[PDB]
Amino acid sequence: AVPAPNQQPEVFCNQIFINNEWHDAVSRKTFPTVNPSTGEVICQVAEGDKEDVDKAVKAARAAFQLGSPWRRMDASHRGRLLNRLADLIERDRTYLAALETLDNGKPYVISYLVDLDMVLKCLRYYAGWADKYHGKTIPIDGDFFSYTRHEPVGVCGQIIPWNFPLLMQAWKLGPALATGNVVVMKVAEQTPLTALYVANLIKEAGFPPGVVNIVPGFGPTAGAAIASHEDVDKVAFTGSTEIGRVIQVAAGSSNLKRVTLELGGKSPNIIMSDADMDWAVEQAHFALFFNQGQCCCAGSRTFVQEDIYDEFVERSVARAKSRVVGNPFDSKTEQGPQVDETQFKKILGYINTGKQEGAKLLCGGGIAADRGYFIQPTVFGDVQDGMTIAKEEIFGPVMQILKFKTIEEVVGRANNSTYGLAAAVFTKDLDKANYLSQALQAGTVWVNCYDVFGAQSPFGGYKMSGSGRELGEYGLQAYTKVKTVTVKVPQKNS
Amino acid sequence: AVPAPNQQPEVFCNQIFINNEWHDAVSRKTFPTVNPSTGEVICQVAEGDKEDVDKAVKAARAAFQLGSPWRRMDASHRGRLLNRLADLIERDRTYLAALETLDNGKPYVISYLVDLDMVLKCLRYYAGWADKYHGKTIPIDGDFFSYTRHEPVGVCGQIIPWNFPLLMQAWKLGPALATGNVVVMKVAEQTPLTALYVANLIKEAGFPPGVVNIVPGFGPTAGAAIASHEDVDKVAFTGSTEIGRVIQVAAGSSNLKRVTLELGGKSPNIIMSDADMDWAVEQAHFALFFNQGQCCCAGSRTFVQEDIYDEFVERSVARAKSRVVGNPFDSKTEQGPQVDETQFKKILGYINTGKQEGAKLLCGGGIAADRGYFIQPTVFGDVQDGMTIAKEEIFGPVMQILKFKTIEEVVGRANNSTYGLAAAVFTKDLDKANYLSQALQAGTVWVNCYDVFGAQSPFGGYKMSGSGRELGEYGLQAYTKVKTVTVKVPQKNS
Amino acid sequence: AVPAPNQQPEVFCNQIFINNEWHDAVSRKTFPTVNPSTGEVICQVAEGDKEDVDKAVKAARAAFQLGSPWRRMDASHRGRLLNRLADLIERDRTYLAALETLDNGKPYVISYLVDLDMVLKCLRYYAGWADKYHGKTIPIDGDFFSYTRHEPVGVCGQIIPWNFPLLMQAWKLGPALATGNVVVMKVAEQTPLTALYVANLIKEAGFPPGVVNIVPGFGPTAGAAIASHEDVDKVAFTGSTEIGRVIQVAAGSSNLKRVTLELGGKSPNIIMSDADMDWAVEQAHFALFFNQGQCCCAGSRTFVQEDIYDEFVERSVARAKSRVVGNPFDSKTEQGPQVDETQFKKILGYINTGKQEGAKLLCGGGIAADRGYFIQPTVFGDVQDGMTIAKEEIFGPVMQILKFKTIEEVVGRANNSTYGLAAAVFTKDLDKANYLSQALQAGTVWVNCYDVFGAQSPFGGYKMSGSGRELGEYGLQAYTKVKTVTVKVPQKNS
Amino acid sequence: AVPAPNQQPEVFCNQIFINNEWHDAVSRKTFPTVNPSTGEVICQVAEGDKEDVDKAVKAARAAFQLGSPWRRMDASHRGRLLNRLADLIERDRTYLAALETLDNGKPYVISYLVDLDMVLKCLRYYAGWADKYHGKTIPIDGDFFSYTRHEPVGVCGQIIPWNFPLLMQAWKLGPALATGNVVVMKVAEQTPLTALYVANLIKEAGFPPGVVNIVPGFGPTAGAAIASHEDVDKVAFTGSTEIGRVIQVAAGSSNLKRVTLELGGKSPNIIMSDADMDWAVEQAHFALFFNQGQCCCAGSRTFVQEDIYDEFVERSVARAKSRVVGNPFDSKTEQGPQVDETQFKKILGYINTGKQEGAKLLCGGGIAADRGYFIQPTVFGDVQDGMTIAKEEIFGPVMQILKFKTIEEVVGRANNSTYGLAAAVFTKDLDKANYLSQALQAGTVWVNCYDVFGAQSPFGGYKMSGSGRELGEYGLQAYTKVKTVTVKVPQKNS
Ligand SMILES: NC(=O)c1ccc[n+]([C@@H]2O[C@H](COP(=O)([O-])OP(=O)(O)OC[C@H]3O[C@@H](n4cnc5c(N)ncnc54)[C@H](O)[C@@H]3O)[C@@H](O)[C@H]2O)c1
Ligand SMILES: Nc1ncnc2c1ncn2[C@@H]1O[C@H](COP(=O)(O)OP(=O)(O)O)[C@@H](O)[C@H]1O
Ligand code: NA
Repeated sequence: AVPAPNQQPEVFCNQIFINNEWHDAVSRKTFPTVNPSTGEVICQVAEGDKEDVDKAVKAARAAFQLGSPWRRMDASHRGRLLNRLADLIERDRTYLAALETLDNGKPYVISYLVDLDMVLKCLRYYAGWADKYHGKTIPIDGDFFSYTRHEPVGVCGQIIPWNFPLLMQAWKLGPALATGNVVVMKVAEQTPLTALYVANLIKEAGFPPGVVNIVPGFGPTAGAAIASHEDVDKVAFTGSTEIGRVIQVAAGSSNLKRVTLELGGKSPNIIMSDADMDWAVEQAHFALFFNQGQCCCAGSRTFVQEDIYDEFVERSVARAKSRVVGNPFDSKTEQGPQVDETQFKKILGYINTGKQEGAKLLCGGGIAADRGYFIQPTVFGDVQDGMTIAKEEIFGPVMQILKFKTIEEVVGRANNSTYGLAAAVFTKDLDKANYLSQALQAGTVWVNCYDVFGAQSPFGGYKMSGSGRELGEYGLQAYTKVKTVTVKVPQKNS
Repeated sequence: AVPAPNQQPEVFCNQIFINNEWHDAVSRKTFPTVNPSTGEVICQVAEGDKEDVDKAVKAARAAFQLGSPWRRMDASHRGRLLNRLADLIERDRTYLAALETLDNGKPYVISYLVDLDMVLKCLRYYAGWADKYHGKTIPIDGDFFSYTRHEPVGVCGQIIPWNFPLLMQAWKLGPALATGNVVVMKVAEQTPLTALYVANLIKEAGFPPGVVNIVPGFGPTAGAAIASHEDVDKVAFTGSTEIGRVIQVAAGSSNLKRVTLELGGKSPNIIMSDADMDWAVEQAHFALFFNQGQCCCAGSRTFVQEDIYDEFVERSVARAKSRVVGNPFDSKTEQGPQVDETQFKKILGYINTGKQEGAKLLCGGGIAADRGYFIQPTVFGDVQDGMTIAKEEIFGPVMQILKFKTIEEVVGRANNSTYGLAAAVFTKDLDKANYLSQALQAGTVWVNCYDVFGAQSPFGGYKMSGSGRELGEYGLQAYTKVKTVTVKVPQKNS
Repeated sequence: AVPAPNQQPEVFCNQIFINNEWHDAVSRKTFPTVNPSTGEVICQVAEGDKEDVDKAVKAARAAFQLGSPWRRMDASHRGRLLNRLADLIERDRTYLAALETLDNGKPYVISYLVDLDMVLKCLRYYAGWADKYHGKTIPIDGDFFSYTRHEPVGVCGQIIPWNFPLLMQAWKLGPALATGNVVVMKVAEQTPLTALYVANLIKEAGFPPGVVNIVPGFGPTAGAAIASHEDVDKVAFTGSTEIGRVIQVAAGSSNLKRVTLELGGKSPNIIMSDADMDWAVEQAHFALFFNQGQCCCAGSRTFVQEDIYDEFVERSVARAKSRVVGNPFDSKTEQGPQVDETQFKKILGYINTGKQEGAKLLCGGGIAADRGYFIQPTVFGDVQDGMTIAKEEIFGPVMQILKFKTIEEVVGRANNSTYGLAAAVFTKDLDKANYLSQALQAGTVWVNCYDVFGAQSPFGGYKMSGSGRELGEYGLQAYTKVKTVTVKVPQKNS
Repeated sequence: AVPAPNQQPEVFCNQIFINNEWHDAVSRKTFPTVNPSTGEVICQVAEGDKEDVDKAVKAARAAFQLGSPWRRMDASHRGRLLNRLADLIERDRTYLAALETLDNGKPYVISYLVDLDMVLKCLRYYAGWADKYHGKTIPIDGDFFSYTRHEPVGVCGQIIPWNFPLLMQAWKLGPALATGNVVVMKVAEQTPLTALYVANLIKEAGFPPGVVNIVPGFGPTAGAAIASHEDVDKVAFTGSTEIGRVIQVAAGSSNLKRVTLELGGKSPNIIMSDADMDWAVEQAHFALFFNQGQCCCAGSRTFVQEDIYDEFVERSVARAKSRVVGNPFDSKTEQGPQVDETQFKKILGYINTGKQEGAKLLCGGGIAADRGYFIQPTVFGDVQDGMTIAKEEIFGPVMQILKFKTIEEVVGRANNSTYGLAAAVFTKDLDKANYLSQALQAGTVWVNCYDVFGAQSPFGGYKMSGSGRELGEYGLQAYTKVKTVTVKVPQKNS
């Protein structure tokens, strides 16, 4: 039930978005954005830098001034605008899905049925929160009346990755806007197109000038300018652990702005012996291969109980070999190309590193096409905890299958990691599922499923996977300041 | 680890408690309270009636007047008082436990380790809620500041049963006092002693006069006087569905006061084929026989899958035969006498009715001693849905074991009842437990356990088992009035 | 900014709505509905009775069966449906507003700008709550995992009055539907039209058959049939205190169903001497006269401090005399006719009762036109607390102005009432506002404003003004059952 | 009602506290702690460093291990322990108050009546939260059961200042312990005594070894070691903005641990023309001079409306001159000495800087005694926003009085600051109070009062005054990790 795509969608937006107007970079420079499926340049995009970020923050701050349309606006109206934006996105669903595929490389079918669906649900869910995040009236001691107001944080800098251009944008705009904040967004240089188009819809939706500003550009330039800005009240980052540290330090060095980090992981997918074989195999495959493996919480560590190891591995390899790689606009395509050349090589490097360390290559392991950044679905057997491919996030179609004996054993092994973004357990036993879900040190533990995100459920990590949460009511906390007002009263009564 | 009990505790309180003072009934009348273990009169107790309830309500209302000590007192101080009450009760724990056994009949060991333990945990749990039940500040449209205050409901009438005199008292006083209400409590004529002694501890703890008033007496007299009183703002009742209807009608006929009912049930205990046999049998036994079967949520309908039916029944019968019946003060005693003669006969009648309808009597079925109201642990096999013993709450040590085939089948049969207080499921399968816990129409669904009450978890029923909840944060809603204050402000900003 | 109305809107729906189908009464009877502005019959409408209510409940019950489309539907989707209904109402906004005026009598402008605007905001508000009313995971003692599910209460009987036909409908449908209940609604015989038209839109919106059933008819027949029905789980009533008692008794006499009552009031509007005179006079006028005085929380007791009494009264009288009474479809019209002849006489009766008691008639006091049920804006001065016009709810354009000296005095006088729905205070002083908003025993206290309802702020009364609340998060509590599931786990850890 | 103090309290604890044991620093070094009233050394205290912090973190990590006594302990029991700690502190109340005064210098009367009272209230408040911080069950789309668990963050490093030794300790221990975290606390070198004694009480209360570890020592050594430790999950700091930046950078450079900062401020105290003169003067005086001005939210910028400026200044100067300075153990002493020599000089420097810049010295301005660090209550009039004493936090008994004309003016001037911890308004006007409380950019806005802290009300700052909040339910968020468990179920139903 998917409409025919325009395999060559036209690009209308490729500049810097500030105050609902399109501007060229102050430097006039532009950078190209590549179609990962062909390696060809799609178009030129304004290259924002420090001076462009400065103009954006200034517009954002002005839109956030006391008495401004955005600040005076009824909370319920913010919800109306979010719902309107959702409607416009649904109107241009087919176009956006195609553009997403063109710039990112993910299958159009998935782009339409998954990405945009979730974008719509995210925006619609948050529209509903706009006028429901209450403060409190507190029964403090003495003759006083005390209450709290949940005010917006202010100017929020949002730096998003390229794996889910639209979804990441929505996960950030949703809570930020619902709570009345203003945004300065820096989209990934590899996939700036869709987000820039949405900025056009944000204008058509009626959001006041300066409430949302998007600055396309490079990380060390535009991104760092945001993180170090003296007038940015908060910076939300989603990407590598490496850059996540840079952000945190730039924040402490500047104005002590709030910082939430959504880093990657080496998510353990534990398959117990009593698990439904058919389901576990299909889900473990999805768990890793989803979105060309370019998933922050990809199940890149598939722990399988010894009794079912051989059979599991056999089925997984068969499924991996049957995974159709090709043109993302083709309906049969299950896996498209990787985002860019840099990731293309980085992943080939990890594949090589895997063979070198003793991991048993069961299938794939090389380039899947001469044109574009396509990689064959790769699976490694008999992986060990000490191996590089079992410690570092590959972010590609490379599966690692480890073997284990006891449930107490797998707990320690799955937990022995610097990451803790997600985890999964497949079993039919009640006690085992409860034991594991509690023992596993991950922000999200799936039972007999994987990658089940609800706009309603919080998503974040433990340890070096980041701090703070996104989605659900918890996503609102990070975009809110608590002000307490305590008033002296004549005589307090219960 | 249980101290030696005074098998003949002295009684210090046996009058009406109003304004922290002991009074005789206006009529001067007194009624006897019996020791169910010997059938002997323990002592005389003031027989409160309408004129006494009138005095109590008057006292309560005065203590609730704006500006009074109780109304002005800091919420955190109410918590202090509840904690103080808990301390006093722990001080006299050994005494109270013995007095409880003397008047109620339950084993002293259970009285000490279970009842009083839960009373202490309940009072201490609620003590902590006293200053944490917040109102809200609401983001209403327009230039207004809107907020809510959670105010006490007022004079609360509390009519409690005899199965757990102390615990029932605590379950009512806890949320009511934490929220700042005043109480006029009517304790069961069969077990007024412990509650009256606690009233003395309430005065010792420092609660202002009139905050808690206890009127011992009969139901149709004192109880009905409370339910129909024009100045009682709320009545919480716990007992038979029969009287529960009288209470609700009395409330609609008077001042439209709030009403919460905690009626009995015919709670289904579903044992799946893959359940841990040893655990299931022990828990199913506990599920019904606990407190001489005098438990509102007793598992009086033990549904067992056909594959394990015969084995289950065998073990259950063995366990029932081994259940020690005798002097409640004896450490070996597992089951004491029933509360009184009326219940004694009522149970014997149901046992008789069971034989006559075709239910297979597997053990017991008659009187267990010539002195006291002791009944043999009875078990009925091959029970059918249409039988009386499978529809009406016996409230005695009489177990009903039914057989079933499919999971879809047992859902419908377990749900086919006018009651819906509790239910339980024993299984090792994840999907089965979740399917059942969701499909079962009961206020509380236990999985692989039974009678697991936390002072922190809500407890109430569906359908004709009552309305409203007790325990947990939900218990507070029933004792709170929501007042909304909407103020016009110069200019609203987020 | 109001579109031209069709002063003679066509009626498309005038039958009983069950299972998304239009049916005639089983009896085949019909009753006429009158246009209060002309006294002429608009059309004939199906006259539902017990038999029709029975059919409605059965349909509702079927739509609520486990596994049904409405029960399985994603919570987010129920919100989608409510938003769709809101869009349909907005589409037909001009028509509905005209039809509301035709049947009820309130000015078209008000119907368009106020009633319909509020209905859209109400449904859109609740659409957002659909997937955000979370249950809890409770940290109970022992090795257990305890949580709560907020389930729909079931089949909800909703009986609504005629003062605000559409808004009352929305206030009931919103929370009920967002929480997944099914409804059997009984609309007022004086104003059944708009609600029946909305049932058509409910069908067009996609709501499953039986989710919403409307049975137009009389109270003693259809209404009583719902209140006494054995299969209705909850009954929500809004109307006279007289009938509210009937409903509560009918509920306790039947199945112990849940009951929430939204009864009237004799709301105090207190004007302190330091209030802004211009604003207080305009607001007090609106507080009472709004909607032909046919408002449950009308400020029918305007208490004015002695120092500004003469001046206030003078301005109030002038404003009352200048209030334009006439054809509700005329833009200049501020006051339309009263709903029907019965109310017309009832008010004439109170006006006379006022004169007889000694209250000073300052203006109006008689019929305002020979056609329709128009009454002159009436104002009584120097009213006393003992007078009947100061104790009973007139529900008409009859203002009562009382004089007072101190703030301690007015508190006692404003509180001395069987009603406690709302109250207001006009003052510039912080301490006075806080003192009174705390002291006043009313479910809603407005400071320097009146009739400020937010779809997000709770609305209900104290004492004999009812139990339970509507609007805001609190409105969801009444349409929800709390199920507690407590699971045994291997070993609990924090 | 204050017991007679031991002006020379014994010191029982002066070492490093790890695993409920007292240890000397690994280096064996010790630093002296001075009595600011006499300048004499009280005693020697173990000088902890990196190696000591290492040992503390290890013990804390061990106590936090899955299956440990602290991890398995009932949430309600954590509350019992906190309540037992409070009891022990109350038992030793007079001793602790004396010790607090000896080491810090604040008046014994204040230490006893204010500090210790608040410590008890804080611990008792949080004891109540131990088992009431619920997770949620979320209505996610699809056939899934999704819920959240609120888990402890882990090993929390807590670095506290010297202005409120005991209170700051309780403010940190309360929420951290209530939520089941383990602590490694670094107390200020100027005031380590009281906290160390409390550690002894923590052992006596029954807290498992390793749950609380206190390491006295210097900042750049022990403090930095905690902030940069690889195994510390969270660091909460309270002190200078200067060090607060060091902490945040140390965290981003290490393990991306969570960071909450409680920095100082230059809190504006606005006195409107209509304020109660007597009350405003007394509160403004309290606002600034309290605790020798060593208060993070000291009202160091007293803005006064021009119409009442002269009278206000006059009264304030009179009140400052009558403030009794002297031996803190004397009942008549209102002001004790400053914490240490460094602060003593820093303050004198600001005083001098004040005179140099043109501020009008109205009283004091010099040393108040030859012995001890006493400074005279100083007041500066006609202060200007540009002046150093109007921008930098003095932290001493030095008041700045500024003049203003309009309410719109004062908001901008009050907001024009790097800080935003607190603020206050004195007015009798409702609209003014609401306008200001909303407009002021501060974490806490007081109306007609100052320094009103409730264990129940959140406390934190805006901008460079820090991030995160303390006290109230909000204090728990910082010490909790949210884990989401999403389980696949057979068929989801509402
Ligand atoms: N606002 C407050 O709550 C508050 C309280 C006390 C002091 N202060 C500020 O502190 C100023 C001067 O006193 P101070 O310098 O001793 O306070 P500070 O902020 O430096 O001291 C607070 C805590 O930080 C620790 N610390 C110091 N340097 C550290 C470092 N490099 N890394 C990690 N931890 C370190 C200290 O040992 C102490 O335990 C005061 O004038 C005021 O500005 C503020
Ligand atoms: N008619 C009544 N009106 C009010 N309360 C009653 C009435 N009858 C009994 N009660 C009270 O209800 C509580 C529980 O008793 P009930 O449910 O009637 O069990 P029983 O009467 O079989 O002992 C006791 O306080 C009892 O006195
Ligand atoms: Na200061």
